[PDB]
Amino acid sequence: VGSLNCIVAVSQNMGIGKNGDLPWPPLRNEFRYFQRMTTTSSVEGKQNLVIMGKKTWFSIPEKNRPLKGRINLVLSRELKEPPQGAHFLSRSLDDALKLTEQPELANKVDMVWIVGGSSVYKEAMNHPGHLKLFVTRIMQDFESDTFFPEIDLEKYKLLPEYPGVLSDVQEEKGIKYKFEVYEKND
Ligand SMILES: NC(=O)c1ccc[n+]([C@@H]2O[C@H](COP(=O)([O-])OP(=O)(O)OC[C@H]3O[C@@H](n4cnc5c(N)ncnc54)[C@H](OP(=O)(O)O)[C@@H]3O)[C@@H](O)[C@H]2O)c1
Ligand SMILES: N[C@H]1N[C@@H](N)[C@@H]2C[C@@H](CN3CC[C@H]4CCCCC43)CC[C@@H]2N1
Repeated sequence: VGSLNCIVAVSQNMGIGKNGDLPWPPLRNEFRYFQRMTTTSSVEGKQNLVIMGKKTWFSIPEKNRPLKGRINLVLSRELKEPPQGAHFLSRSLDDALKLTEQPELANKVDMVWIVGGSSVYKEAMNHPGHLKLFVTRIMQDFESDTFFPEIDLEKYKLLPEYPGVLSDVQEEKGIKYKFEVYEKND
């Protein structure tokens, strides 16, 4: 498997969700970026793996599940099989990664993107080795009930730039946001 990456949209107050949905009104271009990042594979004939916790899967509108063109893995210690529309179920993040290594997912998957939620991020983030964080900074405060964990800037470096990622402040529905890329190697 290729690169291990995390992707998240965060408010100023570090919020990522409120009552099973996003704290802000839907930003279509933000969603378009998330689609593009997570779906594009750096290698022909391969596909990306999207790993998400159970609540994340159920918060995605049904019309949008499973995330098309990607292998959809749901994490849960309570499900007996993958939910309707999902491809794989794992009981922990290491089994999800161990499975990428089964000759089955082997060489079909180039990259694996953690798309949420809190617990999954927190864990990927402390995971050892090379990891990139694609962070959309939502430049305002939004009442949230779920939060993104602290980024340790002694380990994660903000990159000056990245191919395919706009460096300019974006604006939509009068909300300003910016895209950032962080990298770690420990
Ligand atoms: N703004 C954004 O970028 C963004 C990104 C994603 C989600 N969201 C929002 O954030 C919220 C969902 O967040 P969340 O943190 O509550 O949910 P989550 O992490 O998606 O779901 C937590 C459930 O997932 C399973 N799980 C999670 N981590 C696991 C692990 N390491 N091993 C095994 N199972 C694990 C457990 O399922 P069992 O209990 O079944 O064991 C746990 O109850 C929703 O509001 C969603 O709308 C926002
Ligand atoms: N940058 C970025 N990081 C992500 N991981 C994102 C997860 C996406 C998952 N979706 C699509 C529609 C959703 C409704 C409610 C909750 C979650 C939902 C939403 C946009 C994301 N953007």
